[PDB]
Amino acid sequence: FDYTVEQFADLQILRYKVPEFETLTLKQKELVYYLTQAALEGRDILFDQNGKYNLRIRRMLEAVYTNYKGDKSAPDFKNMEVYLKRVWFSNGIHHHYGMEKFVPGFSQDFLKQAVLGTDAQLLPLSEGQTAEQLCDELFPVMFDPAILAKRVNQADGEDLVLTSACNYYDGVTQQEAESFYGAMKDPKDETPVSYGLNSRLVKEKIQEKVWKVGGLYTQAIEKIVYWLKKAETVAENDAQKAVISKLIQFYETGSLKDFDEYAILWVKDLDSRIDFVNGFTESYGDPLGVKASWESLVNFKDLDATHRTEIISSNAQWFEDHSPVDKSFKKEKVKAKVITAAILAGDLYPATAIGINLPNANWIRAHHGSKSVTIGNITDAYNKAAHGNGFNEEFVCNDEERQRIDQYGDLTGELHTDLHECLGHGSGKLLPGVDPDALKAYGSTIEEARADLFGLYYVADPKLVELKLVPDAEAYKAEYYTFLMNGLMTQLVRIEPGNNIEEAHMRNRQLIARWVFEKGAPDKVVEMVKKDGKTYVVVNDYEKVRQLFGELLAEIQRIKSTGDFEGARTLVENYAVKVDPALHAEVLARYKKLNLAPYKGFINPVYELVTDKDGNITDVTVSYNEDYVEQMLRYSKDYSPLPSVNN
Ligand SMILES: [Cl-]
Ligand SMILES: [Cl-]
Ligand SMILES: [Cl-]
Ligand SMILES: [Zn+2]
Repeated sequence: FDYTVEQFADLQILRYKVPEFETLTLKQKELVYYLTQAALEGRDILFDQNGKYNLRIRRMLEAVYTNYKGDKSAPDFKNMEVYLKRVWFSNGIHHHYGMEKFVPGFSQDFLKQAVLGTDAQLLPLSEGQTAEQLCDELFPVMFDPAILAKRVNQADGEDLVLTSACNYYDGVTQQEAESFYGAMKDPKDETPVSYGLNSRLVKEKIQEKVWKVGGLYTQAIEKIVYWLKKAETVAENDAQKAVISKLIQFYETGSLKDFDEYAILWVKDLDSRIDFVNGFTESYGDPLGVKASWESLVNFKDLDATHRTEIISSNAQWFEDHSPVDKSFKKEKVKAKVITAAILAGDLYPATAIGINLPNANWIRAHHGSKSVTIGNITDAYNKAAHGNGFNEEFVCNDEERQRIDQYGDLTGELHTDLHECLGHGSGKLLPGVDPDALKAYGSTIEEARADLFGLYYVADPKLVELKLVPDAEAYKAEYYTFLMNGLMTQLVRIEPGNNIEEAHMRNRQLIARWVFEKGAPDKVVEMVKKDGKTYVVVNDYEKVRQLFGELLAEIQRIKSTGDFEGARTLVENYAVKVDPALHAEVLARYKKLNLAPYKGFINPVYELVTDKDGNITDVTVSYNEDYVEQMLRYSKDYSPLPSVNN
């Protein structure tokens, strides 16, 4: 199985497996199938939300790309192909992370000739429009760097609504937009709807054009609703069926009270094996933070992985009791499901998340609860795709370590994460009267260090062999080596030339690693050595490293529990911030030679329904033999119901 698909620009395309899909019942597979169809119909929605020209530009390049009869080896065509592939990755003409608009690496004359040589019937022309007019429309949008430069703008002294190419507002200023929603809000509403979540705000009166059946985007929403109605007929139980039924109504009415009702039912549906997301969910695509991008995920519970986190959870008190922290900081009584993604769509595709924490409505989270999950097969795909990429070959000090990391690194890294997330933050307590914010700007860095150290100290414990979480007592050394190598050295690849460590998690890792390095130095517990001008991290006593991790854990627990700001500051400023310029440049030059793309995204598997003569389903199969170009072209042909212009 090949986890890697292709690489272009600053992007690498991967694939993921859907483990245990074949173990589901046939009816369960049917429900997954329908939900995945409901997911795939939404792709055009996100494109349009990210820019009113995106569907035209996508469809123009797509018509050129698939019918081109010219020299496909020529640089103009190759750069146009890269551009289109970036548009597919980013669901628009702007960088999926940076928001800046892509720079075409091909000439306008080339595109003009390519467009004119395409059957005009195949171009996304409006009625009565010519190919020349479509180019006059789109070429400034594509080629002029000053036009629609950012998909989301965060700058001051600018009208962020007009300065942002996203398509949630049309002909409305930022002050008009914020005022509309500032006025609509009711402070006294204890169960407030998510004002403005599902509409374009336009001036036509400032009014809302709601995304719903019979409204804006109805061509795609109608298809989503069709497949959801199919899914409704094969629900696993009545709770999940009610979720599906309410979600259909929300799409049919556009009512935001239906959305809250749906979200309440969704949080109550905690038992079902299969779950999904399908809606306008997160609001980061909007510079005002009001409108939500469309996304979808279909999934089923990863039983084995969830069981492992439940083993960790149910032993919370054992880890607390045996902790190396001072007894006065220990909780006397102290008390994370994993899901398998079946398909990704909308703002989860192809660039996706490793965890989902929903719903967003605070009053629903407070009174009814929430679902917070991690996506095990996406995390695993990340890990598997990295094997053999050249990184450990370049930076690991010797072949024994490389062999131990290849064998155990993935397992013990994820286990360390599980310890950090399931127990590390929950462990320990403040002393009476101590302000939780006593560490001020250092609080986040110290708190993440504390949880990481809890995980590091315990990933090495023999208890974990007994508990059947690690297969033998040496496995932890893989995680120990990579944590110290990343903390002292290889995370510098994320720092720009001439800068220091800024982000809290990067700081907490350098903090831990540099402290252990300093404290172990008289016994050469950890060394940094050069061969042929390259630096390597050398670990000489793994047992002493565990003891040092424990000593720093105790010290950091004391800092937090007593509110020791000066202690926090001392640790952060002395260990966590300063970058050695020579090491930084050395690591970057070694890293850039590996040609590793900084961003990843995933293609989906392909599901097929098998029916009999009458059409009764007899099986549902999953396949992985589709690449990036194939899947994008197939989605644009078969899962692309929106008009090119949505006005
Ligand atoms: Cl415009
Ligand atoms: Cl939700
Ligand atoms: Cl490697
Ligand atoms: Zn954390």
